[PDB]
Amino acid sequence: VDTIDPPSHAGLEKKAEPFWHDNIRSKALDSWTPADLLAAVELANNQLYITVLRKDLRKEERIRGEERDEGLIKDLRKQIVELQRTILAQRRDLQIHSHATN
Amino acid sequence: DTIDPPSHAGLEKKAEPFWHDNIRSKALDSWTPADLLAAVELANNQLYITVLRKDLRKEERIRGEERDEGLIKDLRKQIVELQRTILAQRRDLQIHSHATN
Amino acid sequence: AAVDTIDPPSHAGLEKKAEPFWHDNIRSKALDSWTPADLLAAVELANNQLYITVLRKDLRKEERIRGEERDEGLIKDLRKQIVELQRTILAQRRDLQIHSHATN
Amino acid sequence: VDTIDPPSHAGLEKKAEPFWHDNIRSKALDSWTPADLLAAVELANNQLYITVLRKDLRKEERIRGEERDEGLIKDLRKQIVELQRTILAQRRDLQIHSHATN
Amino acid sequence: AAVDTIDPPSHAGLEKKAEPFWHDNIRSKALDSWTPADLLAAVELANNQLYITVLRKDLRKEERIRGEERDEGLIKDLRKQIVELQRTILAQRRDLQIHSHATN
Amino acid sequence: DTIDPPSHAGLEKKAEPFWHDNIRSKALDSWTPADLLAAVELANNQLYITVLRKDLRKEERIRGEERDEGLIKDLRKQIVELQRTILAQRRDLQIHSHATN
Amino acid sequence: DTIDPPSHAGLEKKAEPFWHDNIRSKALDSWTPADLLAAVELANNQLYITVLRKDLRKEERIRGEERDEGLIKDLRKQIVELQRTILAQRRDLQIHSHATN
Amino acid sequence: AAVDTIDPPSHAGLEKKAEPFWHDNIRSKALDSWTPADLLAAVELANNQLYITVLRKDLRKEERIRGEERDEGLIKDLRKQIVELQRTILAQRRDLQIHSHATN
Amino acid sequence: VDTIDPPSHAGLEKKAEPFWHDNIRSKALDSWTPADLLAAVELANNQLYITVLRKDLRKEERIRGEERDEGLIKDLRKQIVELQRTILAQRRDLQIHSHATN
Repeated sequence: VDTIDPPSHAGLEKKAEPFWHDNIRSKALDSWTPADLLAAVELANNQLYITVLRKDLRKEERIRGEERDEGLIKDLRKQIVELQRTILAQRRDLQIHSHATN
Repeated sequence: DTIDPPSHAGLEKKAEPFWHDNIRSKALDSWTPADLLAAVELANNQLYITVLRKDLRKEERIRGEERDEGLIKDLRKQIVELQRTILAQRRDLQIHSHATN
Repeated sequence: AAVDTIDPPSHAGLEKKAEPFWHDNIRSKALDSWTPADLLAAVELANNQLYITVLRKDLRKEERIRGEERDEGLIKDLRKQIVELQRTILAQRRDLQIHSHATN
Repeated sequence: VDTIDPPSHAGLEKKAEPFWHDNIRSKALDSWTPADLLAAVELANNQLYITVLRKDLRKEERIRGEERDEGLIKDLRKQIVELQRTILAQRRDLQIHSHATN
Repeated sequence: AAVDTIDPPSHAGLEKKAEPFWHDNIRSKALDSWTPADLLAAVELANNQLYITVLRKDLRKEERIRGEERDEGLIKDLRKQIVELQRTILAQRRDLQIHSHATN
Repeated sequence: DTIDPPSHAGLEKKAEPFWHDNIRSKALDSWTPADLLAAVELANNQLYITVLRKDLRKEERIRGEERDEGLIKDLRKQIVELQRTILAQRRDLQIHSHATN
Repeated sequence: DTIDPPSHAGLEKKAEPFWHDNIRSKALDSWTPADLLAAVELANNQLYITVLRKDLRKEERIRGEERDEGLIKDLRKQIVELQRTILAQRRDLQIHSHATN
Repeated sequence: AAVDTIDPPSHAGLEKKAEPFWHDNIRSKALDSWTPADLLAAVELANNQLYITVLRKDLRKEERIRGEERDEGLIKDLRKQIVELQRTILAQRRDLQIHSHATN
Repeated sequence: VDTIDPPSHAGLEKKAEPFWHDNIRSKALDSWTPADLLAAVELANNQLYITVLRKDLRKEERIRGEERDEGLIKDLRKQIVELQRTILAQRRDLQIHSHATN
């Protein structure tokens, strides 16, 4: 009663569900249009994905010597920053950035 | 409660549920023919993210010599670029939240 | 022209298959607000909208190819070309005042 | 009586003339300064040139097999987009974009 | 949580050593103005602030190396990564309304 | 009805008709010495587009082994960059249409 | 008349005089804990410019075969990027001049 | 200085041939509105305006060369350097409030 | 009495001192915060450094034949432009750009 189910067609990853519900609960339930719900799937999927990439990054950072892959480490660092910046834009698009909600 | 997509614009069949969600997010009488064309591309992009994510997750499950790090990197970026484009497409159609709330 | 539209300027080279896109755009603001300059710009808008469908067909063909003949570089380039067309179209809509903010 | 001749020194291509006159007729004749007329030559030349590049592109796209030039196709696609974006800026500079005229 | 802060959302994966950064940020606007969405965003802010200190340690280690084993490329990349994190953090602060313009 | 260009700025001789067109597009008394320097570069750029287009068209007429696709690509871009610069130069001088209309 | 830096943020010891100068440039009661974290990075960057300039000047004094033009170029750019970042960091903290004057 | 201008600051290194550019710029806003900081900035503006003429001379020389000694790369680089100077000069004018919007 | 000493820790280069004092004298002495003084060191250092790089550039430009280094010439030209653009931002940050002072 205090949230909204994700649209099935949009492919919310199951592990993104706790992120999804946090975002839905950050503005009035009646202000979520069907279009907004589609966009919110991608926000939640991105927030989940940062945690996945950070795990990969930390794994690669623990490797020392010949098998260490500096290129992959560099790429993962950048991918995380790009996701973070995208998420800020996604929040603003949904009016769940702080300026709107606070 | 909705509008049929313009045939010439080539809405992908699996993009239909995305299409209808977007059409239902502003008043039916505010959809111009130009807007309907733009909305086909929005829906096609929203569908396509799901397609590229499926490809990405497949590549991520591959371990060892056949794993393709370059392809993984390229797919990650393609998804981000689609997402950013979709935000612009929503604003162009006035179905971003600032307009509809 | 039909009484609810405008013919495209011949010199601008509207593609035949772009015609249904053209008419959709023309019909999205008042007929009397289309200047001759705007009509030139609208040809390029319609041509771009058509061209996305053409590139998507090429892309889907390339995506169905598996094994040695698959061309990952071409697939990457087509994905980007479609996004660049889409973004250009948004600017072209705004330039013509047929984006939603203007019309709705 | 309803248009203006292009400045000879500016090098309007002859096939760009129908584009030129369309643009001149899109704001009041008395609002065309000599500076604007120079700028309008380049607008018209660019609008013509898109049609030229599209013809080249379509020619290259019809070629299949060993002689197909994917690099040239990619370059022409980008050149057309860059011209289109430039033309939007050129229209705004001349106040013949729709916001000004409509 | 302590009565002047908020627990981080477990699913977001706040790093243990990011906790003191987390609490500093939470305590920089009213507790009741933290939406669940904001709390997710704040995890990434805190994780980034921690990560700068980690990268700076790696950088300083590489800078102490002289001769054949010195890796100028890695040093260059780490310098840039730190600047990119710093710039991202400024955007993350503004998104949360904990930049100075909002709070002061 | 016009102003002589500052000699030190090196207005190209064939840029003169461009120069005078620009000078005549705002009040003569509003041309500061600084503006006159900037206007030399505007006129020189407007002339130079015509020069580069002549080179480009020459290269485009060449077919076969001597055709230089790289040079053609570079000239196309140089022209676009000049055009975009000219728009900025017009705005800097307040001879863009928004100012003069 | 000042505030201690948060230990977890890793203010470099030689950055301390920079830190205190920045803290003293707006009211003490307007420094939130979040601002104090951001100010550590500002001070660390201000210190680091001096470090990179020392390295740059050392490389510039080298003549002949051991001179490293690539390193010189990279250091020049790193300094400019730090400087630009610092301007953004000042604005974020409202210690740029527009805010404090 | 002549009574309608200001001497350049010696430490800033105004090029001798940049002097006529310098004086044109100084004379484009009130003498009393030139701060010492502005005078430093104006040295760089004048030096850039002079330098365009220098680069254009080099470019025209290279453009007259035909055959094996022609250096297309250098020609390309000089064209871009001139455009970058021109764009920088517009920003330098605005920074000094001697762009037309300010003065006219 | 009409200027301010630079903060020692900030590493103002000695040859940048005349630039420093010119900038300090371009707004009211009481409006220079300690933070502004740090920033002003980097402004002055950059203004000095343009003169240094121009000297290097002119030296390289006088070299003809096999020893001429076109890459270095290109890099120095760009470095000067980047410094100049940075200085404009540094002036605005300190409110000693003309819009603020005039």
